[PDB]
Amino acid sequence: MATFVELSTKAKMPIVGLGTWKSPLGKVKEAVKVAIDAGYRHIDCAYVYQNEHEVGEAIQEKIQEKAVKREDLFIVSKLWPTFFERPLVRKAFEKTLKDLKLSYLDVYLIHWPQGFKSGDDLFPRDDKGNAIGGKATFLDAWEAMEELVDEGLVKALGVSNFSHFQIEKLLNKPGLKYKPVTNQVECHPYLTQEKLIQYCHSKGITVTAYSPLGSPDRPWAKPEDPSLLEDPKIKEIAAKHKKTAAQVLIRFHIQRNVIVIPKSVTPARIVENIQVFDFKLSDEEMATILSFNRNWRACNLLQSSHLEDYPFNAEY
Ligand SMILES: NC(=O)c1ccc[n+]([C@@H]2O[C@H](COP(=O)([O-])OP(=O)(O)OC[C@H]3O[C@@H](n4cnc5c(N)ncnc54)[C@H](OP(=O)(O)O)[C@@H]3O)[C@@H](O)[C@H]2O)c1
Ligand SMILES: O=C(O)COc1cc(Cl)ccc1C(=O)NCc1ccc(Br)cc1F
Repeated sequence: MATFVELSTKAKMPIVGLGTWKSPLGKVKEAVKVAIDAGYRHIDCAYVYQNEHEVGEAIQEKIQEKAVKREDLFIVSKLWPTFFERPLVRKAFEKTLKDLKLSYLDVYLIHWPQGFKSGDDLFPRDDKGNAIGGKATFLDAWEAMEELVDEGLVKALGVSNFSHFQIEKLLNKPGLKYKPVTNQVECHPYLTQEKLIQYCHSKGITVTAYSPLGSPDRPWAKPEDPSLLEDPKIKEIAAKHKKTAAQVLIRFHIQRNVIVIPKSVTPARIVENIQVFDFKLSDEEMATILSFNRNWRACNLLQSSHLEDYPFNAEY
């Protein structure tokens, strides 16, 4: 059972959540059930993962079996950037909500700040694989999502993969109704996001750390990529506490008051990943881990660098 980070809406976001990207059908259902049994209440989902219907089945089971109540679950999903045009925001959301079998979402995120060609081709690309842009912007999408909050279909809005420039663009938009409660970004010891975390916290925006384990299974992974789990310096700190490298990697975020969403479909690892509240990384250990910062992204999305609101060009 996790502690919480309080949002600006006063809602309580569990500090450890279950990731579901690449969780296969036929395993994600059992994964969600095992997580809930283990005390997970926060589940991180997305339209683009195309598995929300099976996550929904699992949540529903556990609710109808009285394992958990809905008010105690914290469900997050994301709007894919082929759906920034106003009517499409609603249709995509309704599909997400229907798949999850829920009456509301706790948080709804803009998945990426750059708009892609609108429609149900989720990855419009040219011959060379480069993303094809759409003219609708994240501010267009935001306007549409604010309706969902008005209607109570979504308790809070948030963003993902935003730089501080794009968050400023959002916060400084004349006539804003709702503020983002979180910015979900890649974060781990090779990409410590010190500047972006400092910025977000100063604006009352929490940070959710994705790929906390280095996303070691990701398709675009080349052999020369750094491995956090196998990192001797990470393993050293784990050994000190008789814990795993993964437990250290997760606890690292908890101690910066950053929400973290490790993905697994393996019951043993699902349980392991939330056994992070019976030990404490020392100030020196935290300092050591921070020093590992390489500004290395596992998720670069370079195929879209040519579009307007590419977030990773800026320093933070
Ligand atoms: N907003 C975005 O753009 C975005 C981008 C990426 C991810 N996310 C979210 O963040 C979540 C986490 O990121 P991620 O899935 O990219 O990678 P991650 O959580 O860093 O790593 C997941 C991988 O690590 C393995 N693993 C899990 N626990 C382990 C443990 N204790 N020991 C060893 N290996 C372990 C998993 O294997 P098994 O699953 O086979 O156990 C899986 O292959 C995603 O599922 C998704 O919900 C969001
Ligand atoms: O958000 C995540 O969890 C990781 O991101 C993805 C997830 C899924 Cl299920 C699928 C794809 C991505 C993902 O980010 N894929 C890379 C990619 C390639 C081409 C184009 Br036009 C866009 C694009 F984002």
